[PDB]
Amino acid sequence: GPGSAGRQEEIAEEVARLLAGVLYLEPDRLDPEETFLTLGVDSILGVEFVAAVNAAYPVGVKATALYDHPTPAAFARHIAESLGA
Repeated sequence: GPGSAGRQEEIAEEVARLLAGVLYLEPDRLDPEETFLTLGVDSILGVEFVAAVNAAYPVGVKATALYDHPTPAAFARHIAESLGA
């Protein structure tokens, strides 16, 4: 709830902005609570987005995180716990 507010949300909004450009979509069409499957991700688009994430955030995260997390918000919570929010 509201007591959990912070940089976890800013990292999730930046992920939601940068992903939509790999899927050839717009961030006005994407929602951060919806899954990578309904957003139109497949394994190649996963690897391409993860290569762009590792240039914006020094986490060292692999394309297995796009299989292990269902949503851009769940994936961004991993980044935010790696940076310490």
